[PDB]
Amino acid sequence: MREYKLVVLGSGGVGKSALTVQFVQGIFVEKYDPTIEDSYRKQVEVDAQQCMLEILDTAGTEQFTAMRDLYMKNGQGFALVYSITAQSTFNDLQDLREQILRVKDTDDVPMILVGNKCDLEDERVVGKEQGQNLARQWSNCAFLESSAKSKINVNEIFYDLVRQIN
Ligand SMILES: Nc1nc2c(ncn2[C@@H]2O[C@H](COP(=O)(O)OP(=O)(O)NP(=O)(O)O)[C@@H](O)[C@H]2O)c(=O)[nH]1
Ligand SMILES: [Mg+2]
Repeated sequence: MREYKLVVLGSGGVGKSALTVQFVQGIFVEKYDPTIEDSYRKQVEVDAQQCMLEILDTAGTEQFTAMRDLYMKNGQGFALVYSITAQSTFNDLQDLREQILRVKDTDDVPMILVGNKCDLEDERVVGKEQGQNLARQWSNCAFLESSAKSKINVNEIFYDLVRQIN
């Protein structure tokens, strides 16, 4: 079966681990905080094609490890995650995407922009239009708002990322 090596990146606390675990294992981590940059496997079918996904849950950017450039070079597709409740985490993604393109030495890189914590509408600071505008600036329309807690668009992040790799 075709295998897809995916990498989840973003600033600290945005829900990288929560999204990965919700997708792969169907459970919400609550306050449990993985401290390993681990990989998580799940088989799916996207557009009538079977896919084995292996998803790497990276450390928050503030706390990035010596392995990060390896991940950026070798990953086949990237989910760049922010929280809709923290503008800093959103703006941080511009530099982060630039780093990936620098490492890859091309702009042709499968990527999805993910505004997580969409269940926290009362605490929103990043507008949905802001996310759409960033995706447009990147010339890549793949953009979702998600909630690892409520299971909104969680599977779709990974399906849509697969669609770009295909
Ligand atoms: N309300 C809400 N909370 C969330 C969501 N995702 C994660 N969280 C919460 O935000 C906190 C951090 O989540 P976590 O998945 O560990 O984030 P992370 O990006 O992996 N952090 P780190 O960069 O340190 O590894 C946790 O308290 C978690 O329960 C979400 O979609 N909605
Ligand atoms: Mg984490």
